[PDB]
Amino acid sequence: KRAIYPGTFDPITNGHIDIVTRATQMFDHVILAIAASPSKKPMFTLEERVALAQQATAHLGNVEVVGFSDLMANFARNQHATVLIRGLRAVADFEYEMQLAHMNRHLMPELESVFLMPSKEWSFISSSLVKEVARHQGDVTHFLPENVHQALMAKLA
Amino acid sequence: KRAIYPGTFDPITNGHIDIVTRATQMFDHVILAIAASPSKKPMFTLEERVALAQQATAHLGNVEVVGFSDLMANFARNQHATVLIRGLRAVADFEYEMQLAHMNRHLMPELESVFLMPSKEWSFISSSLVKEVARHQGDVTHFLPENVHQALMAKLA
Amino acid sequence: KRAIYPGTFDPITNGHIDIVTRATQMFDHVILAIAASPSKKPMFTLEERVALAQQATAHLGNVEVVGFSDLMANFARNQHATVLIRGLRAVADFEYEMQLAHMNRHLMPELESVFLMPSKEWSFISSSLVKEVARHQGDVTHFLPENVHQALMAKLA
Amino acid sequence: KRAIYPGTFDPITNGHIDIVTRATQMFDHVILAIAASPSKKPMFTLEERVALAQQATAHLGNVEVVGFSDLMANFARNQHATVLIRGLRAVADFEYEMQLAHMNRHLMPELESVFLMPSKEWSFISSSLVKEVARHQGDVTHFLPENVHQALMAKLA
Amino acid sequence: KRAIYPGTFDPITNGHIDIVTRATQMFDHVILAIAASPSKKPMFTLEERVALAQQATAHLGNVEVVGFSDLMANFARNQHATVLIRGLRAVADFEYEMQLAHMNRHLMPELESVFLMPSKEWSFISSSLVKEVARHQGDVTHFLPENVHQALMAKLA
Amino acid sequence: KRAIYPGTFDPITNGHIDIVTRATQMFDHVILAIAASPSKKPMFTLEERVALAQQATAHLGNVEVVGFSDLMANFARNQHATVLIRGLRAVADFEYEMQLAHMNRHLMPELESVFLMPSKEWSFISSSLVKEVARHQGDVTHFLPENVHQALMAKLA
Ligand SMILES: CC(C)(COP(=O)(O)OP(=O)(O)OC[C@H]1O[C@@H](n2cnc3c(N)ncnc32)[C@H](O)[C@@H]1O)[C@@H](O)C(=O)NCCC(=O)NCCS
Ligand SMILES: CC(C)(COP(=O)(O)OP(=O)(O)OC[C@H]1O[C@@H](n2cnc3c(N)ncnc32)[C@H](O)[C@@H]1O)[C@@H](O)C(=O)NCCC(=O)NCCS
Ligand SMILES: CC(C)(COP(=O)(O)OP(=O)(O)OC[C@H]1O[C@@H](n2cnc3c(N)ncnc32)[C@H](O)[C@@H]1O)[C@@H](O)C(=O)NCCC(=O)NCCS
Repeated sequence: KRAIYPGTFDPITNGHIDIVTRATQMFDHVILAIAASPSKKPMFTLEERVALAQQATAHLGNVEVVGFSDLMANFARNQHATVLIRGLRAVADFEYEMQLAHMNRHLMPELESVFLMPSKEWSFISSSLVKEVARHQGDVTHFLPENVHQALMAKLA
Repeated sequence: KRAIYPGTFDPITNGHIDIVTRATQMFDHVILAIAASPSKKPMFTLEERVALAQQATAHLGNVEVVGFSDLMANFARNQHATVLIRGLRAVADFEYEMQLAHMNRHLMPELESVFLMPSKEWSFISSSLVKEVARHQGDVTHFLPENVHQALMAKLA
Repeated sequence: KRAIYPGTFDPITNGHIDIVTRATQMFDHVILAIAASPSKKPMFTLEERVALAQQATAHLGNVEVVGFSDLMANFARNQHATVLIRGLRAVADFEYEMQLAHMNRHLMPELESVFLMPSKEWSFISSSLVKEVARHQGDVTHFLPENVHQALMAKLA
Repeated sequence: KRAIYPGTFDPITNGHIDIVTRATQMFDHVILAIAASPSKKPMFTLEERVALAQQATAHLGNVEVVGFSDLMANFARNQHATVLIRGLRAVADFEYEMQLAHMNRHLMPELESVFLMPSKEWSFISSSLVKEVARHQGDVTHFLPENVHQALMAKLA
Repeated sequence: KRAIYPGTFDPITNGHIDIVTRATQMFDHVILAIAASPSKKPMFTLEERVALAQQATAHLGNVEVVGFSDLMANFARNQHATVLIRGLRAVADFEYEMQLAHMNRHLMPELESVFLMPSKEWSFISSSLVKEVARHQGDVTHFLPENVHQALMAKLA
Repeated sequence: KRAIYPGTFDPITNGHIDIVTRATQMFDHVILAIAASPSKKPMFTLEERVALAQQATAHLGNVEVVGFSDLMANFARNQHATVLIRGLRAVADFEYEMQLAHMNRHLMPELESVFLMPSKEWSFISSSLVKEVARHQGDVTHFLPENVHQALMAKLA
């Protein structure tokens, strides 16, 4: 049973770690797939994002961090994933998640979307807000693995 | 890997069948658990709902239909389940499912909630709607397993 | 071109009047159809609701008030309607109206659902809210047709 | 500056306590007003709910617990309140609270509605959910004031 | 009775065809109005979009495809439209639709917003997602008229 | 009791005036804080926005208009504000408001988010839409203080 948990992870947060951890507890192998080139210039480069994610999940044995540049469904297919992990925060745009899951189902029906729920602690935080706050002199240490926190300070310095 | 898919299933619909089927694709064993739910004054007795669900899922070897009047979390623990399946049709489902999921996580943290999305075909039906239509002799054959439609026909005048 | 605007109208409010009025602007004939709705244990009997609606819409020559206990879709077909009018106040309405609209489309595909939006003035009222306020002697004259307010006054102590 | 925080509080929960506490931080006096709400067939009598709320808020010197069967707007005016406190957990709350707030503004324009947000810890609980869990002997000690949990234990078998 | 169904239609999809078809069944004349210059550079030029839309609706007699560059309300007014067609997918941002309808009502009250619902098949697809997927090597043939599919391949080649 | 009502106010609208007016009625001092440099180039400059806002609130004695460039929470802290005013329109993105309030609570817990509701008249209008319409030859006089209307015409001329 191979699951894929895709995203930009720019950068990976405690919320993402929460979700991938839950995924590793119900599925044999989990591929944390990092989108290479997003429509908008990411704060960290793919190599940086992969390194940070690898370090943050080093303790999770059945987790494999990989980068990809094609349509997520095309990558999932070549990787033989049959489960698609989506994290649903309390502040998630549910309508958008439905659009996405149905489009992904159209593209690869053999890939089943599965939604996991983070702990209440990370249920109201989005990576976008974390970055905006950090870029504007706010403390976001609480939302990030220590390794990511250190990399973020260097990036904004 | 044992998953539990609880609900009132009054009566079980093609939407429920869609969800439990997707559940069997990713988990070894799935327990379709029917709660007595006296507070909801169900149209069918627990025994009737269990019988209906059993016949509607007889073709699914990985599914086990059972009824329960206990706290769902205790029943799940006692059934050795570690995955809690829920279906999401839209926003309403999502909000209510989050409250329920967080309460269950508080009661049994090792029971991980997982939300699945039905096909577009069943994204707008519910037991309540089917019953209302049936109370007015409307044709609901399209939304229910053969045995369930028959039972509903009989149940009403 | 005959349209049907079904509901429980228990009792009819200025919000309902707003919607039916907009309906008459674009369709030749509009049937305001009041469902018996015993499952909702209406405050007013069907006969009372029809009488109230008739007087509240007497000034609208293109409106015809009628009561029905049949499946709404069959009543619409039997009334030769091809347009199904619904009012949308907000999200909640939208989600529920989609389930209802798709069920009706399954029952009668040639009955096309159309959603209209009320004025800002009536975007937050409902029969339920008006009744709750009235049960406590609150002034609801502003939200109801004169004849309806009188009837509500009488109905309560 | 007197604020009123009305509700059915059947029974009062840590979520309610969170909101009323935040209310006391910005307003001089806060009246926790418990409505009889017979239409909701409360589990506890008004007298029981008031007693429970009184003990659960005894440590809050700025809070005054009272019961009422009048129109909330008239009670607020008669209590000399000019601020109406409401708690928002999510979307559902927001939509319903807007209808209620606009009706109250129509009944008493000088009573200004104010919405507060609970901690993440209590963002997913409700009296209804706690009662359902308790009806099945589930552990709800974490979500209720000590005195309330005891009373709930007793109330049920 | 003249209705206007405005949008960017970049490019026109099966969902748009679904909606305009329903509009032609309840209104005498329907103007499929294509916005000339959108805030963001569209994939197809206005001439291309008009040609594609014309071909896709060639079978609908009471449909007129026209381009416009001014505020939609200004164009609707000069065109003497009294009905404004809006398609409401299950994944629509309802709040935004309300903002839009009320702004359009402020600008031209004689233009009544009417919301139609697409079939379940096209209820979860947005043009934006269709384009993104196509641009990223995904199959979107299913969502587009054959003429649009062919034009899209040439555009991305 | 010092409250802060932050935003871009580009430009200040009748809706903003509605909210700040309500805030001045329940709090001793209200700081209308105008964000200096927004992620996107604003229509009016900070000086212009401050001047317009000052003129529009000149009649409100306990209102102080000030500009700020740092993270809102950092400014609120240095200004010793303990109340954060947020206006909640009927078309507000509630999920986003929850994200924001929780992030602001993380950054400065001593600052309590308080949500106020505008009148029905301004409940469906966003500054973004007002600007878009104005820039595209639509009449938005109704939504703006006369001083802002005059400044807007000059800006677009
Ligand atoms: C009975 C329970 C599970 C609530 O059940 P519910 O009413 O949601 O069951 P229902 O038959 O309506 O639905 C079951 C599931 O199928 C989903 N579903 C229904 N129709 C569809 C459809 N057409 N497509 C996809 N999913 C669907 C629902 O969203 C839900 O996730 C709950 O009250 C419970 O756990 N009761 C036992 C007592 C207890 O322990 N209570 C405390 C719980 S915290
Ligand atoms: C009675 C029906 C139509 C449900 O009615 P409903 O409770 O929504 O009626 P109600 O009076 O509350 O509202 C009627 C319409 O007016 C709208 N409305 C109410 N207030 C407002 C307002 N203030 N502004 C705008 N619209 C409003 C509602 O959203 C609805 O669209 C439905 O149950 C039905 O069709 N019953 C007959 C049996 C049947 O065939 N059932 C199966 C249906 S699939
Ligand atoms: C009783 C009233 C206030 C409705 O009360 P309600 O059921 O919402 O009370 P309830 O105890 O459920 O909640 C009270 C408040 O606390 C909030 N709340 C509940 N749990 C939480 C939580 N965990 N976190 C944050 N807020 C919460 C609610 O959203 C609400 O704002 C209303 O019906 C009323 O005013 N009744 C009197 C008669 C009247 O005048 N009616 C007309 C009113 S317009």
